[PDB]
Amino acid sequence: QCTVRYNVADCSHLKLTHIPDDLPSNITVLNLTHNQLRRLPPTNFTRYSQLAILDAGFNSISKLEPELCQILPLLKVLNLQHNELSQISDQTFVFCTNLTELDLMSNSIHKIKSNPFKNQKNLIKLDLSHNGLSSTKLGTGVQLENLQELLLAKNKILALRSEELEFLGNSSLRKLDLSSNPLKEFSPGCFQTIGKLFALLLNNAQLNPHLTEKLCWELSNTSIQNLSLANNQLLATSESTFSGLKWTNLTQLDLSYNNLHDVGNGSFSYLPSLRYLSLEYNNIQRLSPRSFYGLSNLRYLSLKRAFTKQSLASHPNIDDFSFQWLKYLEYLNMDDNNIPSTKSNTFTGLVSLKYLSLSKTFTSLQTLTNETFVSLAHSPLLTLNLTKNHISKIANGTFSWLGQLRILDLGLNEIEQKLSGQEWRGLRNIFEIYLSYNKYLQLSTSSFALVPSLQRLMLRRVALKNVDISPSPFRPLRNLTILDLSNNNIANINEDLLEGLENLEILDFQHNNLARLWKRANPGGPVNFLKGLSHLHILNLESNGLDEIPVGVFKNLFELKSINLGLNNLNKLEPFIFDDQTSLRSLNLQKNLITSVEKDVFGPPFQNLNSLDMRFNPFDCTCESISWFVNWINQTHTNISELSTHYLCNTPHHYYGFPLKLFDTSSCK
Amino acid sequence: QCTVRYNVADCSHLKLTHIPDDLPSNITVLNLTHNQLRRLPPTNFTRYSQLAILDAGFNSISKLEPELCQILPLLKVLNLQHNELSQISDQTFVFCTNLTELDLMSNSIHKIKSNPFKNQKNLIKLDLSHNGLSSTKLGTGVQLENLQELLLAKNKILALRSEELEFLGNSSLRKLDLSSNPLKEFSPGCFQTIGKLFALLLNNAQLNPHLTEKLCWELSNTSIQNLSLANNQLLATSESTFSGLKWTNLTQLDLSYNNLHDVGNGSFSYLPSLRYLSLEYNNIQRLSPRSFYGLSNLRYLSLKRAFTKQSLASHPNIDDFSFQWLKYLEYLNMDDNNIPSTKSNTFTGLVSLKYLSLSKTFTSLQTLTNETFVSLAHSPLLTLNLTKNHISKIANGTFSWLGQLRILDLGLNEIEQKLSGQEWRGLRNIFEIYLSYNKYLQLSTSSFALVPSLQRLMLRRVALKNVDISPSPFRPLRNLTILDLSNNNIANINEDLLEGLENLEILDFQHNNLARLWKRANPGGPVNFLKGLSHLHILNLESNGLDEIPVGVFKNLFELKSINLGLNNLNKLEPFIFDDQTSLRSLNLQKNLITSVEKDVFGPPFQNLNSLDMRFNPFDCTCESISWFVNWINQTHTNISELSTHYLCNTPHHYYGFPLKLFDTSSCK
RNA sequence: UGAAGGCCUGUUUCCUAGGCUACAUACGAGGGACAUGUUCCUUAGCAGUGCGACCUGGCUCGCACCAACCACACGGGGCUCAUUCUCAGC
Repeated sequence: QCTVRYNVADCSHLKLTHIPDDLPSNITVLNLTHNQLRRLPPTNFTRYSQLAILDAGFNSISKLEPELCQILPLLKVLNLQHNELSQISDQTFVFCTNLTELDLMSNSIHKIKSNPFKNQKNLIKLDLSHNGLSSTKLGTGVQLENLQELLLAKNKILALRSEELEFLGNSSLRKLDLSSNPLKEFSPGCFQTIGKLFALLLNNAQLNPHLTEKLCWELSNTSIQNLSLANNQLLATSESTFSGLKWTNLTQLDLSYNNLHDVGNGSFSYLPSLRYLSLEYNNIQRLSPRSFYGLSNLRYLSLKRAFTKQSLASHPNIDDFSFQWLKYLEYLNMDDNNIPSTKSNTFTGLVSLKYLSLSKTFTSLQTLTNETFVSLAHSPLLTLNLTKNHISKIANGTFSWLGQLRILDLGLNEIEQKLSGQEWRGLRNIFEIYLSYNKYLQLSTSSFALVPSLQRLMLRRVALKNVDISPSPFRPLRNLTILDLSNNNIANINEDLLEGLENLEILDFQHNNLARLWKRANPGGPVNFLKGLSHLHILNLESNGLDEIPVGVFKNLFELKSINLGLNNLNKLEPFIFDDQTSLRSLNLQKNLITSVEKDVFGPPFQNLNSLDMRFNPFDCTCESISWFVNWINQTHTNISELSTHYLCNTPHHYYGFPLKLFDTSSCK
Repeated sequence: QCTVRYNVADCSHLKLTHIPDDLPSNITVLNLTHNQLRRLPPTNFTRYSQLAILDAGFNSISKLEPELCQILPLLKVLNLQHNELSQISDQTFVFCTNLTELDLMSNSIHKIKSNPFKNQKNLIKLDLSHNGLSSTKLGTGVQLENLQELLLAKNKILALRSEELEFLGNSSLRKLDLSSNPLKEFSPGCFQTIGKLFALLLNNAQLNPHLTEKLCWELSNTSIQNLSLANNQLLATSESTFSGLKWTNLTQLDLSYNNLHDVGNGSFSYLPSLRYLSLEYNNIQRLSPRSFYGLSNLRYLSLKRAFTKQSLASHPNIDDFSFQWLKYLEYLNMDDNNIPSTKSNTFTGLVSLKYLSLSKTFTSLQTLTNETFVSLAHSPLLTLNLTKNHISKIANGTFSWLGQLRILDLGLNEIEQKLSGQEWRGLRNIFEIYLSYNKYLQLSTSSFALVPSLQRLMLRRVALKNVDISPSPFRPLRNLTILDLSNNNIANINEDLLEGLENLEILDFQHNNLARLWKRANPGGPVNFLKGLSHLHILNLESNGLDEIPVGVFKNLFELKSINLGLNNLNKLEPFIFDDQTSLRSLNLQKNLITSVEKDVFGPPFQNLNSLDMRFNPFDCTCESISWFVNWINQTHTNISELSTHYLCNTPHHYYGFPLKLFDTSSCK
């Protein structure tokens, strides 16, 4: 049966052979996609006279009658995607006068000859793609007043002349796609005849660096602002290539996937207003300083995988002062490249750059010296992503130049050293230091003395050592909020740790073998860890070997919202272990060994809990153990996932596997 | 209090100040070792007149009265070790006439001047060591008729002359130790004056390539049979060194720890009757063929660590035909050496050898070719130990020469290959192949086709792969009894495996992740492993991930004696799982998750059990689960280790951590 | 006096055989989101597209198991010092 919902009956994957006419008569939307339909009888739309749009696609619909839309004058969107409409006639639409969006995706309409769209005056979107068209002309008169998207994708247009374009005289083509159409020639004036042409999409149209030169002149004196040229054969460019754009104001230009091998001297000198430029996925050999000459307004450059693979000692290389022209650049991306290493004047000139990414860019950057980032002295950087570079060591003061740096990322590297606090010399105001997934990070007493402004500090899977030294290396980080120490196998710690971080909110301790610290039989008592940092919200102690939470290591943590103590080994919980957690919102105690869940322990937190999770525990179906629990279950509104399936008793001998919430407690208490 | 036992009152570590005289008067032995005693009052031994021997050592005993032994005429062994008897006089023993063993180990009896031993006529053992003696003479008359062990260890004898020896004229000295005594000269006739001198022990006496040549002549025409020269400075030997032994019948000669650097040509040419020779712990450079010339009767040679460490390209080396003279040798040991590898004619000549060891002997033996053991063609080998040689691959037919080989050992190696059955070509009648602790052993269908005579086959920790192929690679091993497959992480196996091994007795499967095979929810049912091989005695399935033993995978195994299912995850046991185990003798189910031990399951095996072990399980202290168990406990004679401590409960909420045995089942059943 | 010893008492060192711990890593199963290579299945008897699906893969990513890994806590086996209780020879 179809899913009737608030006047939008969506009938998807219903195998409907013929259009059903069911109850709802106020429906405004109807989905027919993914159904085998012969065709649409124009008369079954009398019980359905209110539909504003109808999604009728992915059905083998032979043909269409003008009745369907003219018996339904209130029509806005008619989706007719992938249906088989081999031919079309103006009659079909002579009545249709309210539609604004006409979708035709795969219909074998190959040839049209009529003036079918003299009636659509409100038609904005007009998708005519993959239909085997051999010419673009769709009429003889000046029609389609307000048409803002004209797609012609994967058709067989071979050329563009002003004769097959004239029917758009006063329209404003906000997006004219022509992707994958094997164009070979653009008749002069085949673009001057469109009213207002903003965008363009020549993807996959197999262009040559010569055709381009011509197309440019045919785009001159036009109002084009976006222009894409992805998936072409622009093996190289010269100053004469884009010469035709000089009379234009081109905002964004894309050149990804062109196997572009050479970027001639002064090839961009004629785009003094370009504000975005994507060079992704090209095999660029090198960049002379005069390469980018002209782009005095560029604001976003992407070089992701834009350089040839490393050869043969023919690795790609950029020369000094190569960016001295982009005095306005503010986002430079250079991922996935093989550039050897940085030079003293590589980034010289960028006096406005603020987001720089170099993830997986260098190959010989094993060691970061104090002279690597000298180029970025005058650049107000606010971000530096250095993931996946095989960095193996950071020399002293290497970041002294990045004064205003805020978000720094050195994760997924091979750093194996002993932090001595000097590595951060100069990071006046640093926000967060994502430093996870490294080889070895021996800590010292002053490792973080120089950066007292940290907010987030990730140390996931860095094989930490020397974390019990006193005082805590985290002592000077007073503004710290988010701290992560998972997957480190932290043998032991002193309670001195975390002293004074009154702002710590999120704390992670997954996989850290913290068993002994909380056992009652310690050298000198269980570690009253988590002391007086009231502001903690989310606490994580998953899979920590934990065996016993000693009474009152959760004191004064009133604002704590989410405890996650699952995957440990907990059987006996001493009363009042949770007493200040009166605002707890989500508890997780799965895969533990908890046999009994009494009221003196979980009472206070279960009060206003929101989502509990204690699946897979060996629950004990007796009345002096789970009675109160089963009752709470019956009378709660706390989302408890898989209550019927994964909650089950494993004792008594004759209750092994019995549904937890079925144990009748009505005969006790 | 002293431990009185069957007339042997042993008072060890009792802090006894003065000799107590308690009830037992039939005691024949009395231990006094490790007690601080001033001395032994000869009059407190009137209540104790029956002792035959008294172990009175490790006590600071000033002196001894002749009364103690003469009031006890029936005395056989008087041990007086480590006591402080600065002086002694004949009077002490003029009465003593029944003692047979007198022990004096560390007493500062530096000088003696008397005939103190004219009375001991039955004294066999006479230990006089570490006593600061400056001469060996212990009397002037021909005494000590039957004396068969005269120790003088760690004293300060400087020479041996026939004057200080004459008091043994007609005695037969079966062992004359002179260890650690810094001897400098052996006056002529210092050995011809003893009646029958068989053994000798000159350990640690700091000899030289000189002194030896002379001592030999002083030992000539004597009846010596054993001779030790360990811990000396024989830096090299020549044919003239042992020349003095030619007139003797020398059975065993030891030369260990002599830093022996060169063994000159014909150094042993004068010992045509030596039958044991230990060259252990020496720095021998090389062995010419003429090295062992003469030893035509040797029957046991030891070269354990007898070759210099590997240099500097100056590694030790053995030449061809170096053993051509030892045509009677029958046990050659060559452990802990650095010889590069075997040559075509290394072992040529040994036509009687039957035990050969080469553990940790070679350095460049990564690959064993079919021409390595060509030397052993005519040697009836019955053992070949090759552990710890870093062997990495076995070529085809490498053992074709060792026809009569029975016990072969290739363990603790780096073998990483795929057995194709050819590696055993020629092992007509092989007994066992210890092949554990290797890198990788891919198995094939014919791996053991050529050796159908195996008895024991160890494959411990070899990371086996391809063990589920059909037919079983163990199919032709019909006489197989002991099979080991532990620590291999065997993912899965087909039931075809072990088909026809009706003689298999011991089977090991520790640590092999065999969980799913026995689960009821298999592709086509649980694998009826261990099918119809009734003769299995000891079955081991420890730590195997096991989760459920399906009913009747233990059918017809009547003679199975010991099941070991510890370190698994077993909670429910379906009735009748053990039914044919009516002769089971020892069960092991520790560290499981067994909550209930009922009667229908463990009944039949618990009948005649001998030793049970089910510690660390989460037992359920309720009456419909453990009642019968607690009862059985009260009414059994089955050795149950740690019954009081490691058999506790986990349910109900009370009775938690409660000792099992103290659970009163008198109010139910 | 010094020197020498049994005797204990504690330490420390060092190993070896443990159990227990957690971590990375790996071999497996069984999962959920794919676009695929073909298989059905109908649509314009065929070709082309367009109701879902199955089999095979390249998997990403959570899960249970087991193995070896190294880390952590604690026993357990040798040795080497302590300062006492008592000798003699002087």
